[PDB]
Amino acid sequence: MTKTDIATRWKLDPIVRSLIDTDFYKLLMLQMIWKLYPEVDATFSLINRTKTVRLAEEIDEMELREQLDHARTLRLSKKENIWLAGNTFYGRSQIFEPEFLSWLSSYQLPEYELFKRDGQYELNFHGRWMDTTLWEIPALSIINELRSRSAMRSLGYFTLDVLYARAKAKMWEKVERLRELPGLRISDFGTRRRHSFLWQRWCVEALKEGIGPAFTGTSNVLLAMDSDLEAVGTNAHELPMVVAALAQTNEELAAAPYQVLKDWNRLYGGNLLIVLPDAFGTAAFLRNAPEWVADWTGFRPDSAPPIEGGEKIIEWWRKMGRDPRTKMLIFSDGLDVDAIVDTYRHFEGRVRMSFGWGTNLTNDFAGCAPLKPISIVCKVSDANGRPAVKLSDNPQKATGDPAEVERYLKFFGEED
Amino acid sequence: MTKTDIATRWKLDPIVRSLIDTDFYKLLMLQMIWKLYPEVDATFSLINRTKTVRLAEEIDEMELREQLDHARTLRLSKKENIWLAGNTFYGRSQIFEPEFLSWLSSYQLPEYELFKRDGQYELNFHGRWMDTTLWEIPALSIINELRSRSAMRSLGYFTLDVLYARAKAKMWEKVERLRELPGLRISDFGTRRRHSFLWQRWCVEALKEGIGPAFTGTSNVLLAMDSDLEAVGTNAHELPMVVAALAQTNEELAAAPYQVLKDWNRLYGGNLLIVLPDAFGTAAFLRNAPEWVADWTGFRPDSAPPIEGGEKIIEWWRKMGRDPRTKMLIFSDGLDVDAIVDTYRHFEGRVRMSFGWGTNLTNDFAGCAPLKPISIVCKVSDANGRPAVKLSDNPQKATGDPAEVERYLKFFGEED
Repeated sequence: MTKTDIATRWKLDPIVRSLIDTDFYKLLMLQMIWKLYPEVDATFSLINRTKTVRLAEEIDEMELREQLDHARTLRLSKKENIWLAGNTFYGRSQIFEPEFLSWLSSYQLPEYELFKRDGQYELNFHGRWMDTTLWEIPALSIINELRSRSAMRSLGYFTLDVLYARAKAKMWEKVERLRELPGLRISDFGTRRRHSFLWQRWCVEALKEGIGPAFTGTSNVLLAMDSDLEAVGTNAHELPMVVAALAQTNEELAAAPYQVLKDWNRLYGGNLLIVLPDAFGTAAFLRNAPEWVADWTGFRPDSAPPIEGGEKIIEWWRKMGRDPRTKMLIFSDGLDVDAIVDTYRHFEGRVRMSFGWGTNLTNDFAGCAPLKPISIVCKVSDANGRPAVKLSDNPQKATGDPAEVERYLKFFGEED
Repeated sequence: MTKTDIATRWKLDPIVRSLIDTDFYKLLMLQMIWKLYPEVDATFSLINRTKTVRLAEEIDEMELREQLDHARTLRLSKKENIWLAGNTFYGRSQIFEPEFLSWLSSYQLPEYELFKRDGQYELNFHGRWMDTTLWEIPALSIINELRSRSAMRSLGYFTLDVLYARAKAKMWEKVERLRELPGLRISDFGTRRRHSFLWQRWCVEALKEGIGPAFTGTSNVLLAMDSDLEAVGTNAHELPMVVAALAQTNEELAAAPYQVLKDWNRLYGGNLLIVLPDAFGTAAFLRNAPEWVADWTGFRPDSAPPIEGGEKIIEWWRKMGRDPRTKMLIFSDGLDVDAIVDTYRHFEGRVRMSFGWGTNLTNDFAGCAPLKPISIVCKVSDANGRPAVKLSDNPQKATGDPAEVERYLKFFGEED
């Protein structure tokens, strides 16, 4: 299957298939930005947190230009356009305005800034927030599949067969474990760090085939269209990070975590009403949350330990008089299977749960060779020329301009 | 590589792809039926209008029943549903109401009656008009492709490879001839009599590459959807054949040929206003026919020769003072390249032309081998009770009860 293709790879072998070969959350955010913040500028920057061991030494610069440049030639196909307008997404129709789809029909990834620096690549995307946000996933994809490709370059047909066979076996074992929890609800979130498109596709097919109803879909829009699965995702920290950087006063900065919910609710409802509160600390978030936040459908404890984070949300729901059995907790992050089973077994019957399976699903070839990790990202660095920042539930793991981080930390505070 | 496919083809190898692997006009008609004649019953009968050549000796009955059975297993796919709702057809958006599509989303082919006799197969589909109409095409494609597989079951890799190779060269040489008339407009219309699904797909691709802009589309909606081509088609004889057999008053009958136009024009308009006169003889149709028939976009002479039938309909507009240069004639009655070329040069610049290329396009292997084609149909037999009849524009090729055939003949008359 896939082991045969790698070997068979003459022309360019494009990593990014189409403009919708990205995560669903990116499309919902894009429409919100297009509608409510079309004048805002936002820079996105690629960052290799694993300074150890270069990257400009594993990926030919020109191969990089080739893939990135190809991605810039992509356009919404006729069928993709029709599918976005007529398909049902979170049980709702027309979440995508015809006007917005029209704008998207002519959109194309914009210019980028690339340069080598200490065996590392500096990749930045400048311009209107609505023109740069879609660059994030594609860029990480191109880099990831290029590292994997380049690695397996030497490998011979036979070696590849053993490599992929052992990875399928490693993947399927995890399925047999999850298969033991029928009430489990899990979806795919591995586009961003996939070992490659084809492999992600195989993984997604193995999930639906192996746990049936327990598998609620994939966040990869192209794959959801191609195999008739539900597209999954709501929003990311990008939202709060930017609206917070747009704030000029204390009143505005304090309001920004809640202002994003208002903007989000102007376009979406129902099951899309999921709160992501850890950007500037969940404790600070819940303590200053307007009561109406308690009526949203669920929460996403993203940066804290699953159990501790979940219980914090539940305690708040009790405080507000809401029944947590009616609410949902969406765990995503990089949880491995053990985290998923222990988390599930712990909260079962007390609240609704949903799990996101990312890196650990779409990129676990660890001992499958007869190979490196790489903590790579492409977050928002600034908005309208001011530093975008993220002080998660673990302040020490903050993101962005150190001085700004300090300002936010001092402003929002941090749990003991 | 249709050859490699044939030899390498254990379980059932289904011929009918999906519910939309049919002619577009069938879906337009079906809707009209679903909205104007939902209670009327109509039977369809497969008839091999060829004494010589016994299909029972070529096609295995059990195989046939398998193909037929699998077909009624098919349902609209999630994507076909969305595509039919959001794609733009003859210039209009959502030509298919949500009500109708919700119905078709549940539809499945009814039961059939297969009887063996005198070396031939008898196939009848009973039920409501709207429940049998879709059997026509699928049935024809099943028999015809079974004929082909049956005739190639004893070939063998190389023998098959030469056969197709020469079939392709044959096709392409025809393409070469047609690209000489950059002004011709030709569309694919060979679904019911295609040598096979893959072959048709190849012929449409070659036609698209060869004459470029001269190629206007395909009547096969599945192909239209897969290749982003325009779906082509209007209405067929089964409309006036049923509104006739349903008539009772000697007056009601004489108003049958025009009642259909009144109905069709109530759901459709624009370029879909193509008159299909030969039903009970063009001349008769024209002698009467309300003034407004002359406001339609064009005619489709189906039973008379191209030139003869064309002038006949043009000399009508003339007297009706309507300018023929703004109208259209559509010649889709199984013509060959010469017929297309000869007919084109004859009417050039005098009127708008459109050619429907069927059998000769998708089933021409004449001398490509390193079985003899037959004339089979599956028209309307009866409606609610009364027998259905087709007094075409050539009494020697009528259809239905020979008795009722003479009544209609006597009621409408005859030209030559």
